[PDB]
Formats: sequence, C-alpha cells, structure tokens
Amino acid sequence: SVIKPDMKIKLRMEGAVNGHPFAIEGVGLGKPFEGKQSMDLKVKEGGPLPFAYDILTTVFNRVFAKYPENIVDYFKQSFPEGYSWERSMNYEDGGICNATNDITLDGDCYIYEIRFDGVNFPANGPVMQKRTVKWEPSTEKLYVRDGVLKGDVNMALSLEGGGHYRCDFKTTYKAKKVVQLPDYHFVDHHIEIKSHDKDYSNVNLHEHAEAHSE
Ligand SMILES: [Co+2]
Ligand SMILES: [Co+2]
Repeated sequence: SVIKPDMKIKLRMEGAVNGHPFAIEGVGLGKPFEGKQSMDLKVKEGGPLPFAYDILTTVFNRVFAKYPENIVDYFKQSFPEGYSWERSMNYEDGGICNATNDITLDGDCYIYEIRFDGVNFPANGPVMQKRTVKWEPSTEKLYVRDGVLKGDVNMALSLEGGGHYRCDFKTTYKAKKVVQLPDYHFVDHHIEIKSHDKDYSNVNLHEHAEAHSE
C-alpha cells in the first residue's frame, strides 16, 4: 500500500508574474495508478489575475501518471517521504517562469508547497493580454542526470486568434530518499481547465498522464 487507488490533494501556491504577487489554494483528488486527477483552485490574493491562468496550470505531481510494470516509477517509490521538483518554463517571447513544488503525504492526502515566479512577459504578448486557450497535449521526456531525474517537454498554447505560442519546460525531480532510477522514458500528458468563472478566481483543472517506453 502507501500509494492508494484514490487519494487527495491540497495545495498552496504563492507567486508573482512581472513583480505583481498573488496566491492561490486548492483541493482535489485523483487516481495514481490510472494517472488521473482533478482539483479546484481559488485565488486568495492578488486577484483578479492580470495574466493568462494557463501559465500556472502545469505547476498545480508526476505520481498521477500511469506507469506500466516494465518502467520504474521514481515518483511512487519516493513516498511516504515524497519528493520535490523545480522547473523553468522558457517562452518563445522571452517570458520566463520558475516554479518549485515540495510534495509531502499526510494520510491519503498530498500536500504541495508551491512557488511560482515569472518575469519579462511583454505587455502586448498573449500571456498578459490573456490570449491563450489551452495547452496542447504533450510528451515529456524523462532521463537521469547526476543521480536525479530530469523531465523535458516542448509545450504549446493554442491562441484564441489561431496559431500557437511555444514554451520549453526543464524540470528536475528530486526524491527525498534513495529509490531506483528509471531508464529513458516518456510521459504523455493532457491538462485541461474544465471550468472557470469570469476572472478565473475559481478554476477546475483536470489531467491525465501515461508513461511509455522503448
Ligand atoms: Co485527453
Ligand atoms: Co472558457
């Protein structure tokens, strides 16, 4: 046991985009072995957010990915101690976000302490003009480096005017104890904002993920 079929999530994120700060909290649930999850998210400070919520959504846990038995699962093995990660998100227009998640487990509920910091998004660009629609589904590429796990992914935001806005994600995953390291593999993801109020003070977010290799 320790990884149960059904588990819960609470989180807090504190952050800032272009020096304007904000914080959001949320609760949710999901199935680790099915790679599915969902959550509700409320802006507690800095609302109404003046930039595209989509930049936050991949920051709001790779335990919720379906691993087959022939690929080692760095994430499920890491609990109950858990793990953290860091990431920079490098947008084609020179906007850059750094984020971190510290993940712990209390009973059947994961707990995330998130930091998010974005800078240099142009005023006319699609993040600050809120011209984004969704992330496309993706394939993350995961490899070992210096004893820890890396995950790189080419991501794309569909723009409401048509076309896409590209971002490169480089994530380092750090387990809090010794676990077995996997060989090169992939994680397919698909993240969707399933509902939201007008200024996104409330968001319902969904993701499903599946590992594969060879
Ligand atoms: Co899908
Ligand atoms: Co909408």
